[PDB]
Amino acid sequence: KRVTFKDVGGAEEAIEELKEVVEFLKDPSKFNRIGARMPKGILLVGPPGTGKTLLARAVAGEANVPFFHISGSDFVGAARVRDLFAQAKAHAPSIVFIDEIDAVGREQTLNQLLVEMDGFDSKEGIIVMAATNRPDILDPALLRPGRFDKKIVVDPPDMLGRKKILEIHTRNKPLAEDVNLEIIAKRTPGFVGADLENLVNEAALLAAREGRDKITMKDFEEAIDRVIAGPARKSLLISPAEKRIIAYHEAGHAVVSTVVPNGEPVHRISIIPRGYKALGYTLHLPEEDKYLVSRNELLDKLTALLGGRAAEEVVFGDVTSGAANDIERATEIARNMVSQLGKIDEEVKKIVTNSYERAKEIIRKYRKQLDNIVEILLEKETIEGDELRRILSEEF
Amino acid sequence: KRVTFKDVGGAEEAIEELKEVVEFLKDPSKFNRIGARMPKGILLVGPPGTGKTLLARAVAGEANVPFFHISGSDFVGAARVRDLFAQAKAHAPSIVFIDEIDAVGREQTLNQLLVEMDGFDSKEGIIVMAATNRPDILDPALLRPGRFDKKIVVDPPDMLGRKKILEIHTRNKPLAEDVNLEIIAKRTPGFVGADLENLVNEAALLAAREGRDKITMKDFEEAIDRVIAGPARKSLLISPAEKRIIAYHEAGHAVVSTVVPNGEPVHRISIIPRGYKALGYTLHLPEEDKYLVSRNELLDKLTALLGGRAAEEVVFGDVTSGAANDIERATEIARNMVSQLGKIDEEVKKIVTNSYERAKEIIRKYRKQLDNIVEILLEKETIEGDELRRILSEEF
Ligand SMILES: Nc1ncnc2c1ncn2[C@@H]1O[C@H](COP(=O)(O)OP(=O)(O)OP(=O)(O)O)[C@@H](O)[C@H]1O
Ligand SMILES: Nc1ncnc2c1ncn2[C@@H]1O[C@H](COP(=O)(O)OP(=O)(O)OP(=O)(O)O)[C@@H](O)[C@H]1O
Ligand SMILES: [Mg+2]
Ligand SMILES: [Mg+2]
Ligand SMILES: [Zn+2]
Ligand SMILES: [Zn+2]
Repeated sequence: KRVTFKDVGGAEEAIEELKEVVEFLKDPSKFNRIGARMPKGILLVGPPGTGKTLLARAVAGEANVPFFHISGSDFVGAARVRDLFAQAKAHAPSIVFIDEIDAVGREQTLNQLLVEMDGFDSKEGIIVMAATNRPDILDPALLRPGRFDKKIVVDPPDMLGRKKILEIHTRNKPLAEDVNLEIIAKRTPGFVGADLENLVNEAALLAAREGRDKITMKDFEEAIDRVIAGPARKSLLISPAEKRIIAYHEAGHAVVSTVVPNGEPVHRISIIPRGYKALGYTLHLPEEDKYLVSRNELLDKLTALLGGRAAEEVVFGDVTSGAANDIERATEIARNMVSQLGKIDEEVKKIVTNSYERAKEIIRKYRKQLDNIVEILLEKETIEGDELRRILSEEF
Repeated sequence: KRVTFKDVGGAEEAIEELKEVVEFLKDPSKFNRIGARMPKGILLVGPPGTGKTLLARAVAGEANVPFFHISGSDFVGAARVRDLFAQAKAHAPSIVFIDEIDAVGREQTLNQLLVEMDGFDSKEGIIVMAATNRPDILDPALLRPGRFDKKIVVDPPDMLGRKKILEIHTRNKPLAEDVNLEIIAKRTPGFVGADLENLVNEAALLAAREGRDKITMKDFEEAIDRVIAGPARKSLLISPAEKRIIAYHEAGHAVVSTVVPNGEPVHRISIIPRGYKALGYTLHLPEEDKYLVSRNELLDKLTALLGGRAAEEVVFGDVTSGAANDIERATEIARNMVSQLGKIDEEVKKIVTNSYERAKEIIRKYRKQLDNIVEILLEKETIEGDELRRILSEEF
């Protein structure tokens, strides 16, 4: 089946980057006449079920061009790669898609792919795309310049994104007048596009088992309970008890960074992760992103990175998986500070311990402001620039 | 012979799930007009003699449709599979049944089955069913989406279920006025539907050997002794001595989980296993079922899982087969906690040992409450929601 950008919801930022590829594929001549050089390969990274293959298919749908694809789980391998690239050259504008590239990047198959990437002319209108959910185990040879040197991140949907996906999959189904798609969206935090599609099918089965010809609000609410438990369960959602712990963790980062003189501005607070760092990806990039290395700005960065872990210990006396990654990142930052700013393992241990104590004292103070932010975050699920600026000014 | 749902006892939950299949088979048009998608295959799992084939036959009995079946123990194989599916297509609504699928899922026969599953149209009213008692040795290719993606569990009967099965097989037999079917049910813990059917035949043989024309209560009691011992024995039952050990094991889980702050609520206690986890099945599912991973809730889960093993050691100084599986599951949970929460084998060993000591101290205390629950469990064999809530409130 053919799909376009109208079948995708909650991927505005990813779709923005992919518009240039469609323009290049529709008319390569406009890029060549001014010496604009397009990348040879593009990589999509994200959690399973977020719609990476759907975006690749929609890109080919928007620009009416052929679509040659292969899957890395099916891996004779060297000969299959040769056939795919030969077919794409016979048709001037085309797309080559490689799904699950982590399962193949056995040594002979990878070598053939490297030879093919260097052997085709980009000015003919040929692009190569790939997708994976384990970007940190890829062979470093694939990420060198001239081969797969562009990355795009696909994120889980938020409240507004979930409601848009539900409308897409119910546009050809009869619904009653008591169905409220916004209430259903508010009750499925943590779901992805694949879980929402399966939920709609379960609600239709409950109505057909009784011979009715319309889906009611009661069918949707009973479907949620059936997909999260039992011998055949498909989805996981965030319970009210787990939501309080997550709200305190996120609010701890914002409070500490707003107090330290060298802290960075805060633009958004949410219950759902958005950034690639928030998803646990390093992307083969250095941790340091500043031209100058100074002691004062490095200590403030360490203290703000431990704010989420300090809030859990002071309010609950617990520790989660997210707080364990924060302490691991801080330990490697303190290791580079000793060698650049002037027995070694004992010095690194002292730097981390001092910063942790500093963050805890800041949490004990201002404890009234931390509680106020959590209450608002538990009823809206997200606060962003303009509304967040006013809130942060009333407090502090 | 034709059978319906009136010939099945003690399978209410399984029968509830199968009602939708009958409705689909009776009129597929009502499902297609609202875009409801039915599964292609259904799998039945349970211990031998629990009535998996009887349910498959009753499903075809309830909805007057053909019934094409084959057995996996009889396995030319590829040609036999082709014939079965071709026959089912010539008749619009039909059922395809594959018994003992574990004996066939040699490589050519399995490949043909995969091709057939993808080649038929579900909207015509065709469903495929299978059964097995070794679900953990099936080929992973059979459980992928679009082929055998729904599972139903069949459980051994309880006291009330055993009495219903006895009435079904004595409805065409002359009985005396001193026969009490409820007393017979109380004296056969551990029997399945196949054992109860054979018991009724033995009682009739004892009456015919004396020329009588009615079965008495004495015939039933002598039949029990004949089927559990001798050169030709058929059944196994739980003796009074083995019942005390099992009662203490089950009560240990409930006492520990009621004390830990993060423990889960207890809804039912019984001598007969009910869940798929209690039957020793993993079903190819991940052990973790929570969105958030925290240290406090993981330690409480480990302690409550070792409560049954702690009660056996403190009261009897023994260990059973069930307690050996609990320690194996706990070891794999502690292995994922080290990698996610921050020489490795030595750390895993310490986590399990600390939790075991915690459970034993809880058992030593509250030992008076543990004894009280065992006495009630030895005279009713099962306690459930409303009656259990009151009992747990009087204690503790
Ligand atoms: N944003 C979305 N809008 C609408 N449907 C979506 C969206 N994201 C996912 N889906 C649904 O998810 C289904 C499966 O998604 P897709 O095949 O793209 O998975 P994926 O992200 O590649 O997963 P994996 O990592 O497991 O391969 C698609 O059929 C589509 O119906
Ligand atoms: N719930 C029940 N009610 C009545 N009879 C039952 C029940 N369960 C089993 N039986 C009796 O058990 C006999 C054998 O059961 P069945 O053929 O369904 O075995 P099964 O569960 O498929 O066993 P296996 O795993 O050994 O193949 C049936 O003839 C039926 O008389
Ligand atoms: Mg995919
Ligand atoms: Mg059988
Ligand atoms: Zn954090
Ligand atoms: Zn146990």
